[PDB]
Amino acid sequence: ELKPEQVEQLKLIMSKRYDGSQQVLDLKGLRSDPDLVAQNIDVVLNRRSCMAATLRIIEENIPELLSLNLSNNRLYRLDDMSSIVQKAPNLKILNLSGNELKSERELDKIKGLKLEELWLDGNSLCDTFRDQSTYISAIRERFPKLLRLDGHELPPPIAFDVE
Amino acid sequence: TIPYGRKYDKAWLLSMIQSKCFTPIEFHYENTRAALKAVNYKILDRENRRISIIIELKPEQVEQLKLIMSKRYDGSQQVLDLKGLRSDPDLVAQNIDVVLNRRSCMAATLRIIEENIPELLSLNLSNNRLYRLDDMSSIVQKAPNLKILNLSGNELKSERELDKIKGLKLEELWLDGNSLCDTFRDQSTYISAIRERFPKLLRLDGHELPPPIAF
Repeated sequence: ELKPEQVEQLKLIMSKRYDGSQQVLDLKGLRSDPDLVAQNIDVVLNRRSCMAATLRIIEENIPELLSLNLSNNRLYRLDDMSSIVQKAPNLKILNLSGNELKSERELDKIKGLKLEELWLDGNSLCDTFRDQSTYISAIRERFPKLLRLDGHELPPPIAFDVE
Repeated sequence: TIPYGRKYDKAWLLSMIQSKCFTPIEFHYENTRAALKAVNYKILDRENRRISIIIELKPEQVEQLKLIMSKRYDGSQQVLDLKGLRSDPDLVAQNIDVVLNRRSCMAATLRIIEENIPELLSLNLSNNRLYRLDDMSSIVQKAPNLKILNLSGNELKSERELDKIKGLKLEELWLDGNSLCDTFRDQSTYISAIRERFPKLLRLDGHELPPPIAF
């Protein structure tokens, strides 16, 4: 566990990485963060307790959060951040690229998020599909309201039962 | 402690103590030793000796927990009763200690609910010595359709503990029996405090609540 002093430091570093205007929290490669490294604080987000401390700080400080970038954090399983639907209710953009997610099922653990944009490129789960087509389906399955995927805009959801 | 307890088959010992006195406290046998202290010197061996009373989960187990939870589920009303889970007969019998006030266990349970009872409407977690509601903040994610939550008889000291689960669109709630209750002076303040976290609430501790009077 991070001592109170360290949590305050993390709080500070996250605060520096938060863009009130865009309402984006950039937690990319958090481990190798300069300030964190400088003060010898090792935040390993793919470790329960750390994702927890991080999430608590998001819950208690930027509840209105809309965009969260967790790219490049060796995240291999999303269940450790499942309570996020609870903490960042308003979240609508999530960047999970460059992590170590081997399957798209990992996404069932955060299924409650009403994501409009998501990134998964850089995850081995990617070379698990054979065509951008199946891939998009598999993913829209968890987030139907998804508007953009991996940077590319997506065709408005074709509902079969129209009239 | 129960001197010369080993000299006695837990089954008979356990049933006899109860018979005059019921659930384990992480027991173990040391050498010859193994409404309660009221049992001291009350039981008798057939040898005319009186029994003195000096006062992770491996898969197959989860399968068992999942199973007991299964028995506790009433698909008719969609209600999972996990009241006093720790002392569940079967779990006890099978030697499985499920302490819900412990993250890891609250997790395993919440996982089983997520994977097997997505439509769950009512969940009873009373008498589980819970004092930390943050171990189930993911409840909102795992039990999307929860509308009834019974937390009575636990050890929640403050209403703020509820903040960890504000997202649940509860319609009915039970806090009755928590020290947080003797923290309020009047029922009127308590009600309003609770509604802060659950504006759609309709029933609290069994009673119906007046509709909200918006201004």
